Amino acid sequence: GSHMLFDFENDQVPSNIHFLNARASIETYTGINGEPSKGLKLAMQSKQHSYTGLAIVPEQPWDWSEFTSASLYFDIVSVGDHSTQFYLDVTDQNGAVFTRSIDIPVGKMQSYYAKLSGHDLEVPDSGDVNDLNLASGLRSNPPTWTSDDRQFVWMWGVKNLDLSGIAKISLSVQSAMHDKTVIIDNIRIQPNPPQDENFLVGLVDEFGQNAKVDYKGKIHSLEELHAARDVELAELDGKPMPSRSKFGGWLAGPKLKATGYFRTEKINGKWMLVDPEGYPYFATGLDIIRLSNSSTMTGYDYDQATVAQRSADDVTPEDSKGLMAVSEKSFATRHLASPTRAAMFNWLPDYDHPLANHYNYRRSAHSGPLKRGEAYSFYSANLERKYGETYPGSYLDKWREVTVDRMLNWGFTSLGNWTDPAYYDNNRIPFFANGWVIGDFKTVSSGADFWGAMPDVFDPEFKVRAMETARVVSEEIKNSPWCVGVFIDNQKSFGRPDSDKAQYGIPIHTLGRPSEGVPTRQAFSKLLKAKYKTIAALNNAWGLKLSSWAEFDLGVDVKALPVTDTLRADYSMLLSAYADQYFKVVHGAVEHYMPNHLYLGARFPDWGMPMEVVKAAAKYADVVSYNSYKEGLPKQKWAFLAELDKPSIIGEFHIGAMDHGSYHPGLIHAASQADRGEMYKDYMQSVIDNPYFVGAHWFQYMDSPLTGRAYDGENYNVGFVDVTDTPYQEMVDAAKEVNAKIYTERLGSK
Ligand SMILES: OC[C@H]1O[C@@H](O)[C@H](O)[C@@H](O[C@@H]2O[C@H]3CO[C@@H]([C@@H]2O)[C@@H]3O[C@@H]2O[C@H](CO)[C@H](O)[C@H](O[C@@H]3O[C@H]4CO[C@@H]([C@@H]3O)[C@@H]4O)[C@H]2O)[C@H]1O
Ligand SMILES: [Ca+2]
Ligand SMILES: [Ca+2]
Repeated sequence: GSHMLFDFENDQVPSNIHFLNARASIETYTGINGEPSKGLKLAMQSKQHSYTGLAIVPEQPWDWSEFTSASLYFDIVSVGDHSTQFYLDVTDQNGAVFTRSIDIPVGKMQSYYAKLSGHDLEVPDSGDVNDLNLASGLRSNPPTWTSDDRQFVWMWGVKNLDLSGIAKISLSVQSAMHDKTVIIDNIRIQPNPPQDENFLVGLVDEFGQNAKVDYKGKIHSLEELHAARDVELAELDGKPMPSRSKFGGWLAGPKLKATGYFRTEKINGKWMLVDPEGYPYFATGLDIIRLSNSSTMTGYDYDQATVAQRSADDVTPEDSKGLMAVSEKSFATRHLASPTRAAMFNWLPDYDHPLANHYNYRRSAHSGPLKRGEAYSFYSANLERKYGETYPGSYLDKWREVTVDRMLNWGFTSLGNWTDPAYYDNNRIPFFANGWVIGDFKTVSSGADFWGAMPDVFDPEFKVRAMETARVVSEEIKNSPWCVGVFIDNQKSFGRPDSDKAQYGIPIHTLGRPSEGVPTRQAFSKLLKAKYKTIAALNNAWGLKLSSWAEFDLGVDVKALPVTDTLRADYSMLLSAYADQYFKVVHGAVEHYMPNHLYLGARFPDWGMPMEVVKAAAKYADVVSYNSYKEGLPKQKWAFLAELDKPSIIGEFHIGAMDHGSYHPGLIHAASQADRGEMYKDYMQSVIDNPYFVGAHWFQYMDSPLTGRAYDGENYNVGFVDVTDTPYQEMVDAAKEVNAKIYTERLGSK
């Protein structure tokens, strides 16, 4: 309990705690130890405001440099009907920040801690700036000691702050659908207990489950797995919810023009899809209906001469490739690259074991302790355990059939993004198709290109690649009426919302480059010459003194120029031209090979939707797609949709919990499985209420691997099914409740 910062026992709201869209007071409540105590009650006006919370800002930064192995603790409980996800941001005197987050249930108050130093922060990650994981290759670790306190979950930022000056501690609730209220008490620093040197050892049992924790629903033997199977199989009969048309549209509603394909139409002031037969349609369903992302790095590697190399022409990025069948020749050369990874697994099969076919090999990774290596899919292994093999790979066919039966039973109207192409002829439930434009075209920088530099969309090779991407999608979907539409790409790093530098990173970086060999720079220069005509008019506009356009075309540093209204207008126009060109080229390619199908945009995240780029999508995309990892769609955040007046779709959302073995709930956190389901209905209700949305897909079908998906270490409870391929009943029930009213509520009387 070493160092108490705030116990509120002096009955005052400290004046160095600042509050935003929240009321604070001191109240008596029953604390952890059973005794009455003074605590801070914080009532956030989070239904009305998309940012609320407190910020502790001491007059001088705290000097905690003596605490070389210590954590910051809070006692927290939610009050009322709703759990609370708090974002903890701690900022030091050099501006460096980390973010952690956790759910705060209603009910019994607990202690929560955020490491400041020591243990699994000591060697924090791989040293790569884009690696958000801990050194283990997990996005957030199990705790480094045993206790009743709850560890705030790692999200992103700097692992090792300058403890000689901590400048701000922030707790916030963001984009909520409801007012949230908490009591906070006993804000303190405690030295860390000794590190448990086994904390990363023996994490995973043979089913891929958390080995050390026995939770409700955990599988303890093959027989229990088969029992869960048989119970589910007896209930799945292939029957869609009542009053669905053939393509999952609404039978009981207006019947509109039938074109033979999914299309868009505004119905009584609300955007809808319309299915090939003319019935109103609203898209619900799950992303990642595939096994590509279900494998986890085992810590072994192969002799490179034994591994097939990637073709330069492949349209599929490594993260979305099928699980790679590992040969005997490769497996013979198996050696240990990460002792830390390898010691995580209580069981991996020998080359000759019947489950050894669920090995995978990844030739790259976005982040983690390994750049490449062997991986294993426990989920895939469990499909073999559940369904057996009556000819090679038969459990996969059975998986796909059970998957479509599930979606129909659960009331979903579609298979979501990243559905394996083997579902494309299921001819029982519609699906969404996808492609990625990748290749060797030139690139530009935005300043935040965490997944690779942005495409130079004016390079003719970009268009050659987009056409190849669309050709392959068209080949896959076979012009099917079951295909709702095509997503291309995902969350491209167009710009970030922080600042002018962040928003206009593409214009700014690009203007800095010479025109020669840079097609986007050439297009920007061409646009500025058309607007201004003369170098003197440009000089006047930007406050510069270039001698000529030729000097301008050697590259101009605009980083230190203050952003006048004139300068912002040129940056805005440049970003618009760039986004217009991206969308023109992708739209054109999709239209060329798939003239009948909806083009669904590029899936803008919350952090990557500058208005220039949205307006460009709205011009070319039939439906504008957004990813939104929030508790819902707040009113003010989405009010801009009315001006665009385009049908829109949520590509991705989720809510996770940690009561089913996971070390990380995911991006948005619930107090339990039940609370996950409640939060799902809250999110979906906001989608259903918004007249611009024609659907929302949940990311993803299955939990990520406990020890992290191979690509980048995400280890989240974000599935409708767990690693044993067993449904979370609470999500199933929430989905049924939601899917039963999508049509009646949206289209009905009020
Ligand atoms: O430090 C960067 C961070 O900045 C913070 O401000 C952001 O809020 C963080 O946002 C996140 O950015 C990424 C990673 O998590 C999601 C969150 O918005 C964004 O990604 C998508 O969401 C899920 C999360 O479970 C996956 O990461 C998903 O990744 C895809 O999965 C499959 C299909 O396509 C690829 C792709 O990686 C893979 O094969 C993302 O769509 C953060 O930006
Ligand atoms: Ca107290
Ligand atoms: Ca993966």
